[PDB]
Amino acid sequence: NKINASPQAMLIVRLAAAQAPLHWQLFAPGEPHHEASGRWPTDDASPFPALAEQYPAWVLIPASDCAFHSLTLPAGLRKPPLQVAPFLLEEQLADDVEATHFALLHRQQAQCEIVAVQRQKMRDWLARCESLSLQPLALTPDVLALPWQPPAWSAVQVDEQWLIRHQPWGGMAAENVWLTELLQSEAEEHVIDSYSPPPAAPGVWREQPAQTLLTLAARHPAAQKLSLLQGEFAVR
Amino acid sequence: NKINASPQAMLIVRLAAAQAPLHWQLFAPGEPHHEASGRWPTDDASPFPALAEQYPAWVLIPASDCAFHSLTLPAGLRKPPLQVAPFLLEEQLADDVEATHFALLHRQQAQCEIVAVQRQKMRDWLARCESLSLQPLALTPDVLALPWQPPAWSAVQVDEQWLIRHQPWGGMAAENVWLTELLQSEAEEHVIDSYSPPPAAPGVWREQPAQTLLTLAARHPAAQKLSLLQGEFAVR
Repeated sequence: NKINASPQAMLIVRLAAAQAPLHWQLFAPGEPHHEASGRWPTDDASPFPALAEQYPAWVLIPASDCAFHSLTLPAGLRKPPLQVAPFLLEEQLADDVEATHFALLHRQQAQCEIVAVQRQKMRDWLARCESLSLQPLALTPDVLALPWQPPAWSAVQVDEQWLIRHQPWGGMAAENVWLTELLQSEAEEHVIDSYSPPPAAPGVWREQPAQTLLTLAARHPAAQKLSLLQGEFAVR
Repeated sequence: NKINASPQAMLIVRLAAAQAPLHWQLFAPGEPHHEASGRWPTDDASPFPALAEQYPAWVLIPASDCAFHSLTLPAGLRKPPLQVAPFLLEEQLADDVEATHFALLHRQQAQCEIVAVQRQKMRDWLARCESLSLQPLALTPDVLALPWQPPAWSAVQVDEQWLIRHQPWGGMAAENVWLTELLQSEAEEHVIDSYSPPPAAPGVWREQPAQTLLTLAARHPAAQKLSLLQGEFAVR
């Protein structure tokens, strides 16, 4: 009965610091530049500016700039999750509540999973998109584009930094040297499917045939549903 | 293991003739105007123009303006489905191939399901969206927003016209008087789940608790994946 609609062609882009060139890759099965990839800016005569005018963009941002939280909606309280979040999560925010953007990832009755990020970061990422003529269809924490095949976790490297997907609605970002501390600051050891060569770290690392983050994202379009484009950032 | 991401808030709009006011409804669970609806233009002091600036839009267009076709990609031919479509389907088009827009809905190896529509209609619908500040996230034939719960078909009325979803990748649009002919121009009789009061027509019509088209669409966000925003219409 599944419709199994044919996947949407798109330009997948990962943004991080404004100072660094972004990563991009085209997902357009059957089309001439399918799987083309690159960086921007660059001195190469890149097709990126043309692709930005021809395809919608799925934008990934760094999980290191996000915070993932669970919360319980108080019994009898009829306020929506994103109004409850700033009040309940205030003690877990580095920034003032007014300086923080919240997005809802999942809800099961009273239990909500959210992502918090600085409003200024949202503004700067979206300004960069506009300056590049990128039309974002979703804005997703990068770690949430990784496969979720529990009970194993997933991992990949992007610019030496490890992205580790350890739960359905969150993940971690770590420098190679933190893994021992992070993976053993955690309660127990785990099994990790690694899409980059495994590091010497705690846990059972299973080396998968290597794939880049943007390739993993292209194979996981459902992850587009996990998006920070909510509330004041719902639409340009 | 399912992520079951929380559904995206959006403005659902159905466009038809430029001369007719569109239908709109807000899908924004927990927010103040959730399920608000109306027409545009109107002399009511409608929230529509503000909603268009605050939420992305899912735009539905009439199935009566679309044609749904199956095709088989020739063996050994490496051309993409949307390049093969105009050549194979030429004899089934009312308009010249050059005047026709094609979109891919589904592919299973050599078998493809497409939708064909006049390029001018696409231009006019998208121009109307731009004039109204609607930012379309998808553009879907209305009949494809109906439930697909086989082996039964689905049906609902919109402005007296019946929309009947009879296959996973297509549907029909009919005036009340054509149903006898259409439902008995068909091979056999069928079971039809009707979200409007059933008409006196062939088949077994099962009256469901009544729902409007836009309400049915709001409950079926997966249908956003069935979209005419491909090729030259992939992005504004």
